[PDB]
Amino acid sequence: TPASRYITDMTIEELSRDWFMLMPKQKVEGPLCIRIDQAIMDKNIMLKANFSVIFDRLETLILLRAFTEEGAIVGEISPLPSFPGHTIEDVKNAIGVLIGGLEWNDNTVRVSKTLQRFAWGS
Repeated sequence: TPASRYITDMTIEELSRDWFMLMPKQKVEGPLCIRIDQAIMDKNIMLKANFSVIFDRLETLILLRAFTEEGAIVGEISPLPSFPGHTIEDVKNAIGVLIGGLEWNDNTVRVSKTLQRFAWGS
């Protein structure tokens, strides 16, 4: 995978930073794993992701995480390794579930320019 097909919204530090859930919820959407801290409310959030793009659209997700304006990780979608792989639809489902959960607790979720461009496109 080249750098003309590799989007890194997240720094190395961001990708690997440990984060804890006061009120943990976890879900599975396809071969994907979803995490929100249910303790978070009333914040602006931004979903950022690292992933590879082919034929103008997301191919493989490495990691997505939810960031408060303050710079804190309040959620995550992550790939489980399995034989099917995982599809752009899995990812797009996962994102809707993340977003749904975040807003349910009165947060406002935005998605990165690149996730708009390649996955959350319409």
